[PDB]
Amino acid sequence: DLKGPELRILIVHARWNLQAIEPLVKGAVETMIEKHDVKLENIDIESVPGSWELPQGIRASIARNTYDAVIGIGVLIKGSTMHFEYISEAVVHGLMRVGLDSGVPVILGLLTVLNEEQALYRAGLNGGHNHGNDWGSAAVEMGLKAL
Amino acid sequence: GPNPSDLKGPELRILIVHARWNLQAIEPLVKGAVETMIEKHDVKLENIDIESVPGSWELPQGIRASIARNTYDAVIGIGVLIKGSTMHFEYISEAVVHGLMRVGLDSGVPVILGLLTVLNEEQALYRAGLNGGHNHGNDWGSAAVEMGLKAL
Amino acid sequence: DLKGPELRILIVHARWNLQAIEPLVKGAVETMIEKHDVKLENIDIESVPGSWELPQGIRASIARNTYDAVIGIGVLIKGSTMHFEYISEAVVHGLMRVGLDSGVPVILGLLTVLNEEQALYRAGLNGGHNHGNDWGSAAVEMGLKAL
Amino acid sequence: DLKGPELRILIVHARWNLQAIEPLVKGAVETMIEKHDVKLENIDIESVPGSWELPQGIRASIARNTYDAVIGIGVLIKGSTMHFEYISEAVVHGLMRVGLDSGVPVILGLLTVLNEEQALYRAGLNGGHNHGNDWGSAAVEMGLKAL
Amino acid sequence: SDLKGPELRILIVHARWNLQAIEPLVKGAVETMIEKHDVKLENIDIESVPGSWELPQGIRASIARNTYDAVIGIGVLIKGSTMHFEYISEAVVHGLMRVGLDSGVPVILGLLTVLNEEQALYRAGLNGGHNHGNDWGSAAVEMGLKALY
Ligand SMILES: O=C(O)CCc1nc2c(=O)[nH]c(=O)[nH]c2n(C[C@H](O)[C@H](O)[C@H](O)CO)c1=O
Ligand SMILES: O=C(O)CCc1nc2c(=O)[nH]c(=O)[nH]c2n(C[C@H](O)[C@H](O)[C@H](O)CO)c1=O
Ligand SMILES: O=C(O)CCc1nc2c(=O)[nH]c(=O)[nH]c2n(C[C@H](O)[C@H](O)[C@H](O)CO)c1=O
Ligand SMILES: O=C(O)CCc1nc2c(=O)[nH]c(=O)[nH]c2n(C[C@H](O)[C@H](O)[C@H](O)CO)c1=O
Ligand SMILES: O=C(O)CCc1nc2c(=O)[nH]c(=O)[nH]c2n(C[C@H](O)[C@H](O)[C@H](O)CO)c1=O
Repeated sequence: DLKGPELRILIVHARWNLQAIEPLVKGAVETMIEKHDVKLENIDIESVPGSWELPQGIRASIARNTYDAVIGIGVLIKGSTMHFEYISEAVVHGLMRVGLDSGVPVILGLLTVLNEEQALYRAGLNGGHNHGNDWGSAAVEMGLKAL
Repeated sequence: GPNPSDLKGPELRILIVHARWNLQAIEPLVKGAVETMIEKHDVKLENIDIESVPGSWELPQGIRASIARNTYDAVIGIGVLIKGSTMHFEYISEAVVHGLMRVGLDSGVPVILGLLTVLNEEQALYRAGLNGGHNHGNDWGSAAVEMGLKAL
Repeated sequence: DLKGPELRILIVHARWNLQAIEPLVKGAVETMIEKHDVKLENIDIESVPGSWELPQGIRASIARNTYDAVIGIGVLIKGSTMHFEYISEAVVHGLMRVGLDSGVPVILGLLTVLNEEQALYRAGLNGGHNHGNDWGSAAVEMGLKAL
Repeated sequence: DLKGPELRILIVHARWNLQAIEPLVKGAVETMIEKHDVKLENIDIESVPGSWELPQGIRASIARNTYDAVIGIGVLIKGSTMHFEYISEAVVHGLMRVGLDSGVPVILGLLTVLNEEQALYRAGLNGGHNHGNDWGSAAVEMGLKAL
Repeated sequence: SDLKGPELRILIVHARWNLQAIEPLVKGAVETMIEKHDVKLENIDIESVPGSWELPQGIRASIARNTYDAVIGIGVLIKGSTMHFEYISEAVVHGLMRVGLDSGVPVILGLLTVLNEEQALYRAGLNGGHNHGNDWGSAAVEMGLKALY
């Protein structure tokens, strides 16, 4: 039972596919507060237009304030072009780079799905499990293991 | 779908670098991005630099050279890559996307992705606002503004 | 036929798919000790939530203490979405970066499999060969060649 | 159009699939001279064994002399193995990196084709358009815009 | 490459997986440098690592200790039942390129990424095939010389 009452957590989420995003953020937040004793005031929630802006939004923010862990949340859905494949690959490498450059743990809350249904399912709707909960716990653990 | 903001950035300086391959698709995109920033975000026509480079490959290099000279709050890279008979499409696309992300992370300047990676001309025009489609350039204009302001 | 009684080895493993993980960590440890004379107290074993946290957990750890070699262990199983493909590529690139940035050898103990059975087989179950043993020996060898 | 009489241009080309390389190099050189007023003596032409050496050859050369733009030319043809895929991806990333690290424009004159015919076609043979011409103009334009 | 490099120092790092294919490759590279380029046997260091994954790391370690004019990374990756082959191949190739560009020392790609044993042995000069190690040897010499001059 890892508890982190003094942890400061940053959550940056995109706004594309908001119906999937919200449940995810909510799940992450609730899990941190109700199961890890993270204080609501210690959780900054910011947003960016799309998943492409995620790495950049996170970099800008951890350069201004101090956080123990960050969760980047976005939802990319495969469309008719190759856009999905290239953005996904670039965003994932980007998130990894910002975390390794900064030394701050960056939790991956990015869904790269084939359709809307797959995303809602992983957001806890239609019988699925909310992955945001798993992300919230990972943030806490990684924040503590960094001291 | 997208979800842009109301935000006004009258003091923002925005740079737009676009390639010149597949111009019929490029113009509508640039125009949409410009009009949106001005008409919906109060960005000033004089505060918007527009430069061009031959193809999408030059996009990351052109942007890097330009943000080294002047000061911008946000940059929009615009290009259109269409799948051809070889594997060129795949490798250029991957390298350019990686490149744009690197330039933005190295410089700290927000780089908005206005790159279309399509299978045919039709898909490009559709995303440029023609034949009943939605002009993506608009979304890009709003993204530039939002990111420029959040970089304070 | 290399012995490394003075080597300090770090092992960071994820916790997703633990049935596959344990045998792998165990085989790596036993091999180092029993065939390479590595000392039980010279082996640190840490864990992180998932494979994504692997590169970050390793970077944080080799920045605190001094190790001669590190072994990153995790198991990624292909699911219904593209997540598997993007996390795999990013983690592998990430582990290579940490090793090249630090000068500390990073042994790849990441299994990227299509299903659970393939992972267990490579962990020594159902008639397979435990790959953790090979990773144990590789850690020792690289630890020594780094002087 | 654009004229660059004072521009210094470097051309590094591989030697695999020479029958396709030559027309490309020639077309690029002629275009720069005849349409952009670049001076023949201001154009260095070097070669490396294969496309893999391209990024390294260019890096070495631009560290020695001063150029306004570089053109990397090579031809990779898909074979029976996956070699083609991995080298292609690595070389293309390498070229972009060398250009971004140095600040010197690097023009992509790499053909990644499925067969010999596709390469000859893009080199101006069998009714096709020589791509070397486009690369020559790009080098000139980027050299000037770098001032 | 009709080039001669009698003063060149060459490093060869090879993995040990699929040794039956590795050996002919290493041997062909060495013989070619010596017999056709006048490289001196004592100027050629040969080191090994467990697998292809360790190649970039072994090379980086070595070129930080001694001085070489060119390096040849040799390894054989064969496609198996999992995705391992695809991800390791990609990471090792990027890794070798990075080590060469970071250090300024030319790195010759002697990595085979094949679908089966036969393809590897063929490219190693067996069963009527051409030994690719020879081309790598010549490439190493040429790039070493062009880095000095
Ligand atoms: O499928 C595609 O890639 C095309 C449509 C699209 N989709 C998404 C998305 O699904 N999720 C997302 O999170 N974003 C999507 N975006 C936006 C992208 O992150 C970025 O904000 C813009 O490129 C401007 O820089 C999209 O444009
Ligand atoms: O399909 C291919 O890749 C071949 C044709 C081609 N297409 C484009 C394009 O579609 N969009 C683009 O934006 N560019 C294309 N280019 C050009 C390329 O970005 C670059 O300017 C040159 O390689 C020289 O540096 C192309 O050459
Ligand atoms: O298949 C997928 O990629 C989706 C499910 C999933 N699987 C794994 C896994 O298989 N192995 C793993 O080792 N991890 C998996 N994870 C977790 C992931 O490493 C990380 O902990 C979070 O993304 C937040 O940073 C997963 O979420
Ligand atoms: O399909 C393959 O990749 C195998 C055959 C091969 N082809 C080429 C090529 O087609 N073009 C090329 O330009 N090069 C090819 N090379 C050589 C490669 O760039 C490099 O010089 C060597 O790996 C040693 O460093 C090749 O080896
Ligand atoms: O196909 C796979 O990737 C699975 C089996 C496997 N194969 C090779 C190989 O074929 N060649 C190789 O050269 N190596 C292989 N390795 C080992 C790998 O380079 C590394 O030494 C370990 O991961 C520990 O760091 C393998 O594990």
